[PDB]
Amino acid sequence: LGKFSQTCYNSAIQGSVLTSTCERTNGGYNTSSIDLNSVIENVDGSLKWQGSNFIETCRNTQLAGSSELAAECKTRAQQFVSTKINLDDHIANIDGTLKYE
Amino acid sequence: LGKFSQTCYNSAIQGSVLTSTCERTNGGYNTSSIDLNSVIENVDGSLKWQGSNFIETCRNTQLAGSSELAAECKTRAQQFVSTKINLDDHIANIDGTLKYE
Amino acid sequence: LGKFSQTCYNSAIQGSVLTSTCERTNGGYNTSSIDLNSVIENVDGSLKWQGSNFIETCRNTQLAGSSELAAECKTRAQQFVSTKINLDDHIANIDGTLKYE
Amino acid sequence: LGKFSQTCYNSAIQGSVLTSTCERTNGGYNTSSIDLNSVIENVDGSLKWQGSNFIETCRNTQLAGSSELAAECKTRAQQFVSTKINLDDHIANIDGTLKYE
Repeated sequence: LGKFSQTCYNSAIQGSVLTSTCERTNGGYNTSSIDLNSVIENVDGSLKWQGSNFIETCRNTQLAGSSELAAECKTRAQQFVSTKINLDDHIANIDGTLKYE
Repeated sequence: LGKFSQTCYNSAIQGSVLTSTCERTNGGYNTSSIDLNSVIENVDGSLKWQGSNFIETCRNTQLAGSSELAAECKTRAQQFVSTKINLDDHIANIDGTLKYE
Repeated sequence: LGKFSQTCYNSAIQGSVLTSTCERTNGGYNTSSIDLNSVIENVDGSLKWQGSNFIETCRNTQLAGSSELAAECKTRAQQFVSTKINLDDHIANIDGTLKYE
Repeated sequence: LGKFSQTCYNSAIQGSVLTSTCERTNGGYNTSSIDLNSVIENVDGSLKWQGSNFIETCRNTQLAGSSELAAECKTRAQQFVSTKINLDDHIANIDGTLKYE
């Protein structure tokens, strides 16, 4: 996983389609495309990240007061935690060669 | 715009559907329903009004700087607003391939 | 959005495949199936929810000390937030019939 | 199991790939690489050792009560143990269709 702006170059937009040449995990580069048309929208003059259908991501829909739709809706925040795993658990030296066991 | 509640009564929400009994222009009442599923969305845990396809309603879509997408988008009131979105928010490089995350 | 156990019935599992008859959002029922094999795994004799590929969901992979793989990995916990939207914004009474404007 | 770090040196991780220089059984050293992407996963923000396919390594899969998948799964000691998982955790009813969320 890498940040678009930091690990890709020669980016281009044609219509709603984004193309860029990005670093591969284990070296070298790949050029690929993504259609932004379904993930970005125009809300009141502003580009924003398209949300989700409320029937998929909100529960307990109800009327509130005389005119409000109320619900409990899932967030989509991106949280990272620092983590480690000891490769000595399963990674061995078999006659000079790393192997999983 | 809107304001149905001013001339309706017995509104209810079931599922994604609003039902209400509303005054006819010349008098008397009519009960009707509307499915709110295509006009309201969940954006980051909040119910918001669904926006428009940005290719259809924005012009001059272009990459700007290292990671930004810029466009001039139409408001609901027929005006243009110059807007930027940071593609780094949700466009990731996964092993050399652009993927939304 | 409904909880499987609360809004479905006549559920069965055959092999890795879950079948059930579930409430539709706006009334009635539907029977569908889901293959649990790609989302559940056996970890040391316990069924657990399968995780994600660490290259898709973790960044900054590095070796820590002599034998540890270290990274910053995304969580998959999202809260539910109580939200409301005023349907009077865009829902109107047009001669006895609810319409979006 | 494992313990590569005891007889190896100049270890490094790049992307998902561990590289190390390891002692050969009959003396001398060899540098090799192992891709960790298929044996480690991100589970809830923690790096963990990947488990096995439950259909291949468990037996007697069935639904228990209204929401639980029950099985007997093989342990690293090669015996079967009783295990359950609450399908409510991630199996949702979306408008009548079972969907992982």
